[PDB]
Parts: sequence; structure tokens; C-alpha cells
Amino acid sequence: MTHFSQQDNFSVAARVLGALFYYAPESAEAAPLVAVLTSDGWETQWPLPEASLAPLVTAFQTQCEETHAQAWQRLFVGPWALPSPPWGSVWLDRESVLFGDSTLALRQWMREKGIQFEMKQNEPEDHFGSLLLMAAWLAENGRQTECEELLAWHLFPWSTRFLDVFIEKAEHPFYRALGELARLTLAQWQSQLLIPVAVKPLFR
Repeated sequence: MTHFSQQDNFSVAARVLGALFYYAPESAEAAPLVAVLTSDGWETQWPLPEASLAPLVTAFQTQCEETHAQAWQRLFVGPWALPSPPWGSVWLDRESVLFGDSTLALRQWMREKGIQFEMKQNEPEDHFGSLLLMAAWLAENGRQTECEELLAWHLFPWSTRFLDVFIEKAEHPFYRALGELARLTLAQWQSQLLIPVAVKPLFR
């Protein structure tokens, strides 16, 4: 009876995932989250079965020669091409551009629903981490339907594909592990949906 966005740490889990995909690991936003996931205890509070997180607990604490910051820069910033670009219209748009037709559909939906959540200036709204942060934002605000529509229509149609390629191309134990946690967690959320995920063709 209680909506899944309002229980079992939905907003909490969506923020951790959202922040680690959007902010650099040394940042004020992400560093405390990096510390949490690289330490014992986080598995007890995360909304998945503890035994099924056990490999991730170990994975996150696997030591590596490449630093978290170097991995993050390589994967999310540049200067060279990103292995798995975290913007939705890269996956949903025929021409695979940023600020695509799917980005516009997201923008119009936000407008109609009077959602005042704004991204950084010059940034598209369809960043993977941004959308999770917005979803947590709506959940905190009790906006159940909007949270459900966000995920079903604007995130889940492309996020599984992005995560499949991202996990494959992470090449860093921490960020590979983050990808797998995101895939499991979002797949669990997808199964709790009361409206179906929008089926859209992928071009990447």
C-alpha cells in the first residue's frame, strides 16, 4: 500500500548512487560516500539482501594502482572520449547527440509537472546521476507518481544499457563495483514499478 519510493531507503540509495556518478570522488559531495562504501557496515542498511552484496563489500575494498580520481576523470570528464557516456540521449537518440530528442521529452515532462529541480548550467537534464538525484528529490517531497514516471519513462529505458557498457569499461574495482550495485539496485526498483518501463530503441 505504501509506495516503494517512500520506503526501504529508496531516497537514501538513489542519492548515494546519483552522487557517485555525478561528483568527483575527492569532492565534498562524494568523498564521504567513497569512505562509506570502502568500509564495513554499508551492506546492512542498503536495500538488497546482505549475502548478495557480500562480493561488492569485498570488491569496493579491493586496492588498485590507479586512484579513484584518475578513474573518475577517465570515465566521466575527459579530455578523451568517454567509454560509456552517462547522458541518456547518447543511447536513445538516432544521431546519439547530447541535448537530444529524449532530453527534450524529459525537459517538457519536468515543465508540465512543475518540477523545480535544476541541473548545473550548460549540462543536459538526462545525466544518469542527475536523474537519480532528482528521483530521490521527488521521493523526499512525497511525489510518488512523478518519481515513478521519471524512472519508467526517462531513466530505465536506457540505464540498463549504459550500466552494461559502463561495468564492462570501468576497469577500476571501485567503479566497476558501483556499476554492479547500480544495476542490481535499479533492477530491483524496476520490479516494484506499478507502471511499465517505456520500451525505446537503443542506438549505442
